[PDB]
Amino acid sequence: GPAGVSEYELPEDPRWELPRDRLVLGKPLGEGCFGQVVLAEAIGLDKDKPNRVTKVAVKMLKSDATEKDLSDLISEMEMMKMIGKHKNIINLLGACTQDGPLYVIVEYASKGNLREYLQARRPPGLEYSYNPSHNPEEQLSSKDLVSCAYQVARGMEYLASKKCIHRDLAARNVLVTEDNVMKIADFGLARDIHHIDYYKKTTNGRLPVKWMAPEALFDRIYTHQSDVWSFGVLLWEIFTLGGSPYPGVPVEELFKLLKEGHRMDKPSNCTNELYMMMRDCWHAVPSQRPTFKQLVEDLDRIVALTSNQ
Ligand SMILES: *CCC(=O)Nc1ccc2c(-c3cccc4ncc(-c5cnn(CCN6CCOCC6)c5)nc34)cn(C)c2c1
Repeated sequence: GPAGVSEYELPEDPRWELPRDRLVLGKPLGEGCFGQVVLAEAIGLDKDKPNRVTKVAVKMLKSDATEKDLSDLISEMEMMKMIGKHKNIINLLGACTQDGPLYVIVEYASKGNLREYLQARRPPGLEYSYNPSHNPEEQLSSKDLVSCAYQVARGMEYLASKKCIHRDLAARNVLVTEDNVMKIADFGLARDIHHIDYYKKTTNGRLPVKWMAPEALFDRIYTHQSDVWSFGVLLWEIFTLGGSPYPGVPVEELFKLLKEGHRMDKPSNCTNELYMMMRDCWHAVPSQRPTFKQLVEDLDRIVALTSNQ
């Protein structure tokens, strides 16, 4: 019977389609752009091991979704296919387009987003703000922190090689897996064709204008060079263990300040070398910023020289 049949033509790709009875839905992972994200166990996700279970994240479409929401979730999924797999991005694993509501299945990152992961690992004392976690975890070593940055840079280098511009690279858009692998999220989202509201917070209270390069702020120009600017902000987030950028600065003053040369001060626990890397990412002139290729090479060297003691 036609009950529950989509009015739309959802694209069935036999390489990726999973019968939804292979998903055992589990705990909520929060509200995404298009609907709930839910942890699930997938049976037989790898057709070579039909009797094994893999934990996955299931992106669903909310019941009151618009046609644009549906189109946007399909577009993200097809973009992930074209971009292909990398260790440091959230990868596509499958989809359910038949016999029920649309699900897009991606890799599960059990430790959640990087900002709250780092906040929960703040040690006491003078160099960081307080630890807000009631389940605090062991502090990371200096090498772990640089390694976090290296992994994100490696993921962005891959995405840039595939001509993918992220446009909102921030610690809240990096997720951390059970094995502490950093994975960039939301890289496949299509760009809004409408102008954005600079003063509208995200559902988690963030103001994305604080990650925008000046040419994105002023003229809405987004390039790989503006993603490098954002990476500089993400570096500052890492070495403040989840800090909020531009403390005390009202957002409507930000472009004026950046234009006059204002940049964030160095975090208390941050080498001169990594601060110089942040500042280079924040070159006013887009052509003068490093590339992700260069950032990867430099972070590789710095990781190797940085103590894990
Ligand atoms: C429109 C913008 C938007 O909503 N983006 C968005 C992107 C990704 C999202 C996830 C998500 C996706 C893929 C994998 C994944 N794995 C895990 C989690 C996750 C969420 N919360 N946790 C638990 C974190 N705690 C931390 C403390 O200790 C216990 C674990 C894991 N999320 C994803 C989910 N949402 C809502 C996304 C939105």
